[PDB]
Amino acid sequence: SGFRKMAFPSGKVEGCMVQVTCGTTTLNGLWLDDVVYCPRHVICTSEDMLNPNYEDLLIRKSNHNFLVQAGNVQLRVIGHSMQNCVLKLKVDTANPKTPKYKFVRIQPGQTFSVLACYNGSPSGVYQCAMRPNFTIKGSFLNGSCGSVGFNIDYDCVSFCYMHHMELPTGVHAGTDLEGNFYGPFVDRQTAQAAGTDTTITVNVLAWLYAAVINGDRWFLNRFTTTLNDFNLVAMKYNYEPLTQDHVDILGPLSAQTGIAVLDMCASLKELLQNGMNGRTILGSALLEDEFTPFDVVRQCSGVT
Amino acid sequence: SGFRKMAFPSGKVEGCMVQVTCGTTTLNGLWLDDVVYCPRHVICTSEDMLNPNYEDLLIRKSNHNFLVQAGNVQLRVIGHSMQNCVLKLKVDTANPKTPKYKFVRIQPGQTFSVLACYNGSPSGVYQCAMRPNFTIKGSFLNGSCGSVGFNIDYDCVSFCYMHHMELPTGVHAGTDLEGNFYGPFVDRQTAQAAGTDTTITVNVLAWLYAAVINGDRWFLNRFTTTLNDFNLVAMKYNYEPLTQDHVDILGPLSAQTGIAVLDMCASLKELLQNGMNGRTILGSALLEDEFTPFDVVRQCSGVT
Ligand SMILES: Cc1ccncc1NC(=O)CC1CC2(CC2)C1
Ligand SMILES: Cc1ccncc1NC(=O)CC1CC2(CC2)C1
Repeated sequence: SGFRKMAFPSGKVEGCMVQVTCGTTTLNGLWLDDVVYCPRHVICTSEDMLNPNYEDLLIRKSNHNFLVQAGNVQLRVIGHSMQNCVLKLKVDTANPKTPKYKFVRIQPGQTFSVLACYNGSPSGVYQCAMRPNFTIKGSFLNGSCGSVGFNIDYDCVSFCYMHHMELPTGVHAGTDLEGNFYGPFVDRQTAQAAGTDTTITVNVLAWLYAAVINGDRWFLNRFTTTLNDFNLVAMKYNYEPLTQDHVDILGPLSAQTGIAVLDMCASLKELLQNGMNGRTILGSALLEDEFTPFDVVRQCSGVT
Repeated sequence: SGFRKMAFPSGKVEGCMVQVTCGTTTLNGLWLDDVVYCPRHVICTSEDMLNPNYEDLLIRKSNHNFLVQAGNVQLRVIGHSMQNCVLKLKVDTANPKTPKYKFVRIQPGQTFSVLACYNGSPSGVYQCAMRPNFTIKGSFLNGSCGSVGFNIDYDCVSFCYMHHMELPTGVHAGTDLEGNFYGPFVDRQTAQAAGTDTTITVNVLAWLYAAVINGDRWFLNRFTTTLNDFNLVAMKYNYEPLTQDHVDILGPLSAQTGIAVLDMCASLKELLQNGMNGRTILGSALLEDEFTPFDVVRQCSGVT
């Protein structure tokens, strides 16, 4: 009973968090095996920020300029390299707390947990969705750069995001663990357009199924729709078009509840057209799109 | 930038989670030092559930009937005692991962993080508020009993909640770590009334301050109110009466934003009376009461 915006347990990720300082800037690094991953903007200074020449800035840096501290102990840096927008600092000690891990590039609409950190120390954990426009609506302050996003399949941690930047609009931008930015963003202090965002339709439908599973069913109606009719409504309301692939991923929830995917789409159509009429669904007065169908199945079945 | 329902990092609590089996029932236990804490209903069977005689049920149990497993290794139980609604199983090994900890009994309206577990394994973490009526609106399934709620001050974990039960209404009830239920609840399979719940006024005000700090200010008006006028509105809308103690706790947020507490109360008064008019505050279409003024200060300043 109950449905919460649940994050993965952050323990395996806390054991990887380190502090990285270069010059006067301190941020977070991720220590996996004998490598420390961090945003390359750690090598910048305030004059360099509007358009840094990272190649030139890194050339003036030697292994001993990168101060990496894992809690109270200092790590010895024996190599440094820039891969896209990340720095990889080779250290002489493999992290004893390295969990089984993978680097993955998530798709827009997928969810993940963020372990927000400052000075290499964890402050909190929350569940995020990578927006269709490749931004995240996180909670990050100066010093949070290098905080990571991840998913956990039993004992394996799939790292998918590293935080780099806060856009002038207050939304966040970052990279995969190979330093490739999600979206069109560049690591510069420049105004950058995030694309038009949309609501993650498949996730809203998954959350409507979660609502039915947990007793909230007032929104179920006597109607049905087609993918084409629904997609006309989705276009008008800035929702992602629903495809047969999305319908297929909703199969387990459709089977559990006995509510056909197109019947659920018709409920969503009526909610989009008429609103909630002052009512709530799973304690929310808006349509929630931060739960994937996989998240709903996992939470609704207690996968550990 | 940004404001999220952030939970504490669960690492220190994951290292304490164990599985406890007695007879055919398996649930979660909390291993701190050489003691394993778990709900006493682990000793029950389906016939006993409508009104268990815990004293009699425990008498038929010996140390060897309590199977405690910490991951893959089995713990040796050398003592057992019932303290209120919890069982304390003395084990021969002190938990090497025991963090600095305290047992605390939280007040209604206070928040905490829950590490949901099944079979001694963590599945997820979320931030909760203890409702004014002493229930929690969690996400728990069969097997989650023994999952705990906590807060973290730097390196010290204050355990405040242990999950015991799901009421017929889908809301949750549990105890402090001395086995005292929060609320009038008893550990029996009986329909139990939770009191009339109210909205945590001080927390909504704290969240309105967080909204202003993060750029959402459309709700700020040209009005002010008094504690008495505001409390008349709070009574009508099932909000907790605001006291000078609540106003005092809002002092830091009032000082940061320069918005007097009574001016913020007037904004809340207008939102209660007129609604949101289809608008949102920090991505919510309802008034959020799960952030204390302490949570807002912590998140808004990046305390680790
Ligand atoms: C201030 C803040 C808040 C939240 N997250 C991140 C930040 N930090 C930044 O965005 C500054 C970085 C971006 C850069 C040009 C390469 C320097
Ligand atoms: C089924 C479930 C779901 C979520 N949380 C908890 C549960 N479990 C229970 O409430 C069963 C317990 C309560 C008892 C009388 C003493 C047996």
